[PDB]
This record gives sequence, C-alpha cells and structure tokens, in this order.
Amino acid sequence: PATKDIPDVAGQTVDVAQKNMNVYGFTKFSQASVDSPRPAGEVTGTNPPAGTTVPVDSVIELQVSKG
Repeated sequence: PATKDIPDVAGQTVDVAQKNMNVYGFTKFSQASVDSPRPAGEVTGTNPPAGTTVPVDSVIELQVSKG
C-alpha cells in the first residue's frame, strides 16, 4: 500500500514508540532486547532504521534497551 518514512523513536518507551509509529500508519512490530546505555525499556532504534521509506504494511523491529 502507501509508503511512509519511519519516525525516529530513539529514547521512547515501547508503549510511546508504538503510538507514534501508529500515527504514520505502522502497526506491525517485532521486538528484540539489546544491551545499551539507555534505561531499560527505551527503544535504541529500529530496523529498518528511522528515516527509511517503506510500505506501511512493513514489519518494523523495535530494538529495546535492557540496560
């Protein structure tokens, strides 16, 4: 369907990140925990990464800090 640029959601909680993803039409997410300096629970980034233009039916992986 339509394509859309993936928002930057670095630093957001998974709850918040998904709501902002939804605003762009993205609803399908996978998740993986990664070690990071960010507080546990915060998104460190996504795959595809922020700024990528993809179809809104794309699955977006949220990489999530576990500290």
